Amino acid sequence: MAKSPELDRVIGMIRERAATPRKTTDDDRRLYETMLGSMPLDDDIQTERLGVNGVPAEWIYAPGARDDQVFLYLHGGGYVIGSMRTHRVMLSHIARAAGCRVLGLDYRLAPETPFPAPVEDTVAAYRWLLAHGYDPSRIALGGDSAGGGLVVAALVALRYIGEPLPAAGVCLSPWIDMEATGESFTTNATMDPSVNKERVMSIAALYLGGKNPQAPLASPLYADLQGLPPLLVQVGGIETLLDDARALTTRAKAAGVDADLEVWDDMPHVWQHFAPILPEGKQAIARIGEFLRKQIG
Repeated sequence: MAKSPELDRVIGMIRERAATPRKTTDDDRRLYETMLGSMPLDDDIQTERLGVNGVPAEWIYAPGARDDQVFLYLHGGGYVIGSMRTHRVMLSHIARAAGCRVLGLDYRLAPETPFPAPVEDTVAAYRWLLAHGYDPSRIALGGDSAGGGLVVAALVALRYIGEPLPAAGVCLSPWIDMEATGESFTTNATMDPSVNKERVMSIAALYLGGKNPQAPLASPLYADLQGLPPLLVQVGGIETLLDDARALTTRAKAAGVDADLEVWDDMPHVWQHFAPILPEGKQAIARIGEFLRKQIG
């Protein structure tokens, strides 16, 4: 929607998906995979499927990776869609930029398994890393949209159950409010080509399975954020989720957490997916990589 042939092309891919007629949950899952499926994994990327405390997962790393540094990654999709199939290319770029390993979780999705399953899964996976000799100071959690919010909820959960906390969290267009009350849901409604308030609320109802929409672990907008490690938050200027990112950063700082927010003008929801064809994607990922090298490197 802004000018730049590369951005034009990305917006086109996003608008095509948003306008493609769908019926079933699995249709929605496949359509997300389709949008992101024209951008292949680099030949030199290593991947490995494995279970981590029962959670299906995937190591993703580039040559020269530090096998003792781990970015534990939680994909977006409203807790209903998404997988390593949609996210592995982006994670491979992050891995190469940070020089670390990415552990991506194919965590449990709704409606099959509702809230708080993904929080449980993140905890199990983190516990798996600790049990396998990985150092808390060399682990960071990352996620986008639902995953961004999950990063926060999981960090809170870990503190609440006394686990030694990771070095850092990365939140890409985090969704932290099940009720979509942020003002940007109104102001950015015609600007955002992929996320809207009606979509978010319907998905929230699927995830919640009848549980309280303001539960702190589903909506960390309401969670106790004391004690969390440094956060990097990125979000696009045209996003309806813009005020979620701002609220998170404000609530974090108020709780004493070192949080830094970057608002990237003209960027759509999780534009980092399109790094292979989008300069701003590469730049934002380079910035994630710097932050990770600082915190776990």
